[PDB]
Amino acid sequence: HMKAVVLRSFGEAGNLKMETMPMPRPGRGEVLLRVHACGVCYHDVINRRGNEAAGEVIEVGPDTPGWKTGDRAATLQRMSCGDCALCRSGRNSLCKTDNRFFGEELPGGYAQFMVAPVGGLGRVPASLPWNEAATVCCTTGTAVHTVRTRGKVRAGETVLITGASGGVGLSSVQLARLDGARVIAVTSSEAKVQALKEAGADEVIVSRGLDFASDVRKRTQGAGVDVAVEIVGSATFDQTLKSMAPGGRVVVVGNLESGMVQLNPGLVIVKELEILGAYATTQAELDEALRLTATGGVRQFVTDAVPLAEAAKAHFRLENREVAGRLVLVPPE
Amino acid sequence: HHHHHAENLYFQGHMKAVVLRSFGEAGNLKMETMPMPRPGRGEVLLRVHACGVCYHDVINRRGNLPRTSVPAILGHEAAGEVIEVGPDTPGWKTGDRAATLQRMSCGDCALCRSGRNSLCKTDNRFFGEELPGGYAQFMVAPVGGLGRVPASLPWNEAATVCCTTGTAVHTVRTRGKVRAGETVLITGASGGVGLSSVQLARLDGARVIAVTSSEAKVQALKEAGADEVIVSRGLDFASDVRKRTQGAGVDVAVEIVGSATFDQTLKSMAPGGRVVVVGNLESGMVQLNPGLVIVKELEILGAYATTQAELDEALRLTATGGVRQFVTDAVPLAEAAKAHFRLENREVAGRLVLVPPE
Ligand SMILES: [Zn+2]
Ligand SMILES: [Zn+2]
Ligand SMILES: [Zn+2]
Ligand SMILES: [Zn+2]
Repeated sequence: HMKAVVLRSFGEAGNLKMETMPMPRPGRGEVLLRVHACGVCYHDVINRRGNEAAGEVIEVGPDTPGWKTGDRAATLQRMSCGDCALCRSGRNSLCKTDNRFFGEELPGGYAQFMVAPVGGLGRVPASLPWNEAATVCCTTGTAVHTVRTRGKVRAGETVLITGASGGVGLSSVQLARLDGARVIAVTSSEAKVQALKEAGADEVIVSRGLDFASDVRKRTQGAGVDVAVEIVGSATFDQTLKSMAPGGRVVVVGNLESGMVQLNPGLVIVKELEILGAYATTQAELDEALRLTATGGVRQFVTDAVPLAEAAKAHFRLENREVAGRLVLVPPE
Repeated sequence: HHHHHAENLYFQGHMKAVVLRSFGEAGNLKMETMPMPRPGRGEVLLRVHACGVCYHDVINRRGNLPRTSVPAILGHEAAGEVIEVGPDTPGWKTGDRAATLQRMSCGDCALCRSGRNSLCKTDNRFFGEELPGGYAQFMVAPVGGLGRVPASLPWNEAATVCCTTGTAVHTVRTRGKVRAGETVLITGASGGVGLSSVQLARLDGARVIAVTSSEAKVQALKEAGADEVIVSRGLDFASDVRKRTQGAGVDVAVEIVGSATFDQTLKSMAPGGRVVVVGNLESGMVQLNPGLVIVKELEILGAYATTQAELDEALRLTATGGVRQFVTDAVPLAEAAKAHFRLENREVAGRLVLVPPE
């Protein structure tokens, strides 16, 4: 047997039912994990309507060479098949052969136990506390795919980050600076200014999302930034494109839920801007994200740890924007 | 000082040229007798045999280009003959065949050194705006803004290459990087840029799917190298492409129309596809949906202007036949007003050319 939180009917935050469930058994090329912590990012609130954890390896399944008992591991969000045309090409976030996503087709991490294939796990260094390790893939893990893999930030470039207050934002500020770039952060609240500074931001602009283009210009000596991390949800797109320098790059990341944004094709044309989608974290990207966390080059900002039984209270605090940071669910022993 | 006996330089005096002395209606264009320009250091004097009429010229004529100033000689799509060179013109001699770009480029800033001449800010002078255009028998041109016309290419066809096949090279190759085997979606394929893009894509070993508004514009696009053609105003072709592509989508899309077809273009893209945006005919804004760009990791690339190398290549493609030129009517220079009227009222399908008198 095994204790877990289950959702059988979409709707309200209180529908997350603590059902006693059976323990899963790993198949060929799979492993059983004892969940020590599991983060709640707003994508789960989206899944709570109709539209990220870490633990110890206790039982290894057949055809699992690299892994043993007691090994530390953290899970991605999207499973990725091995050898397709896009995987061998490095475009693992677009594979359709194995589109399995944790918390959906594969049992989520709201359980004391869970199984995961080999390719969907990243080794967690021994230095990492479990709470912080469970919030890496959807913060720093997304930062690696956005800042490095897709955006390809280079030392000597200036990066704009809209909606910089958040899991992906604060990790993108750190990583972009760690790779030798200057960081201009845009936030909506004065309170989030000091955090962005402590995270390494060279400039922090407080804007509702319709007036910062000029300030980003004055701060770049009229040149404009080379890269933009567009974290949708703040109504900032028009000002972002105007903040770009000629040939600048805009890497779009965020949730599907946010409405359509204001696009002026003229700006893209005459400035030859590159708007790039950035989606899923790769196993290699997660391994790097976990290292950068152990290293100290990219921190985590855990607001509070919550018992797994209180999963309904977690989604409520996250639904009403009554939290600043990333909450974690700890299953009982 | 500097006395000479050259009869040809002495004859170089006055010239015929369409002059615009007040921005406004097409009728403000009037042939006049102007003094010939003199080429200076790094410049070249051209004997214009033809100048393409680009709708850009219409906007310019109305005063909607801020840096243009009356009196003005319009036109940026000129093809002519080098009759005189100034000092520091090592690659250019009298008798050479040249065609002007749209705008200049300094060649020294980081952007220029990177091949991004379209984005140069230090020298953004346009032909027919800050410096005189091709609506005339002669014009001066910095060597940096000239492309070479093969001897096998007539003037009329050459005077319409920059703003069609020239743009196609920049869009399809330099920016789009279309590779043989990919499926290419082209909107507004029936236009000047579209027709050149269709040919250039089919020439690069790619399957071309054209989307035209005209119902009976298919016989040309098909003959132009298009494997598939779709008739649509721009709101219902997305599903038709997914049907003609076995539900896979397209690898790259050449968005010439812009806002009118953009939302459907995106939905028509395969995972990891890239949209190369070059035009926005209706000047309308777009409601971009982030989810489709993210989940599929799509790329939206802008393409602007043409470089000296791209025009040399575009001109070469027309002389060889890889990308034909569809010149409707050749019009005397003195009838520039009539040309704009035709172009404004959409009463023409193809490219118009102004031929200066001898
Ligand atoms: Zn997550
Ligand atoms: Zn795959
Ligand atoms: Zn330059
Ligand atoms: Zn033009």
